[PDB]
Amino acid sequence: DPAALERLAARYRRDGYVHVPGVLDAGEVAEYLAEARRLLAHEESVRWGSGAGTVMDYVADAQLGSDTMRRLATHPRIAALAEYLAGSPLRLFKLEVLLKENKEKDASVPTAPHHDAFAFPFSTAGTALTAWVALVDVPVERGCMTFVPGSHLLPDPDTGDEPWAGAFTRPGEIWMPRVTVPLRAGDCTFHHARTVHSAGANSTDEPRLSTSAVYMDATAAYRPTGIAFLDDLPGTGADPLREGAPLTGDRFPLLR
Ligand SMILES: COC(=O)[C@@H]1c2cc3c(c(O)c2[C@@H](O[C@H]2C[C@H](O)[C@@H](O)[C@H](C)O2)C[C@]1(C)O)C(=O)c1c(O)cc2c(c1C3=O)O[C@H]1C[C@H](N(C)C)[C@H](O)[C@]2(C)O1
Ligand SMILES: O=C(O)CCC(=O)C(=O)O
Ligand SMILES: [Fe+3]
Repeated sequence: DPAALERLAARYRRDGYVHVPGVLDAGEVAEYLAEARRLLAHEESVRWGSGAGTVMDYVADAQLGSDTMRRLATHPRIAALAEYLAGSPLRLFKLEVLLKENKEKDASVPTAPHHDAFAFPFSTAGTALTAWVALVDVPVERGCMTFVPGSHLLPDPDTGDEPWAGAFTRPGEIWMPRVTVPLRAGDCTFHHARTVHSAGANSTDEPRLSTSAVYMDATAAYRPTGIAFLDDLPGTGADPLREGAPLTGDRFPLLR
């Protein structure tokens, strides 16, 4: 439906995020859920966290080891929506499998507000787009996301040491309204790289399971952030990548 798709993009451009219900059907939810759980149970995951507690555990570049996650990353529906919203052809940069859950010694904590854009090591970072796919039901108390509508239109934050920093530092910004978006299993959000967003702690006893996939302009090139763990891209060859090197081929596949 063209009109519907144009209305969706209109919302995207105004707010910097959009909620799309039922982008996966129930069988797809169960497939991708099963694999997400398999990967978190058997592959190596990264802890994002601190002495305050775990923000999440995640499987980095989950699409390189799992053909199933690669199909979720390049899912035709998600991909057609992404390109229509971004307005130009795209490539996958990465997909991560995300987990917030409470453990005995380690209570889930919120994902603090942040600005993803310049934490992405590519030339078109400022216009990147993220698809966050719910694989279980994510009501507010399970740690759904909150967005600041229109925040993608603000001047970028003053360049700190942290490329993801500077949410709620622009003039007037703290006075902007904030939108909390619970999601059902198989819904996704798309959000712009400059859109400020957060997520709650998971205060329930059922894990929050989702994937987050970053999409970039089809012509993007490597741009180091300065942070080693963001800049060190696996499956890109023996040697470190050089600034301005194209991100092409099967490693960074065309969505189309
Ligand atoms: C120097 O920062 C750190 O060592 C920690 C840390 C780490 C991150 C981030 C951090 O804020 C922090 C640090 O950030 C704050 C967190 C707390 O509010 C406070 O306890 C602490 C002093 O400072 C903590 C720590 C141990 O130093 C991120 O914010 C971050 C991010 O916003 C986005 C990403 C981030 C991060 C962080 O990794 O990493 C990857 C994976 C993500 N996935 C799972 C959605 C994203 O793709 C992405 C772009 O890349
Ligand atoms: O899932 C979360 O808690 C945060 C996700 C996020 O910051 C992102 O996907 O850009
Ligand atoms: Fe983010």
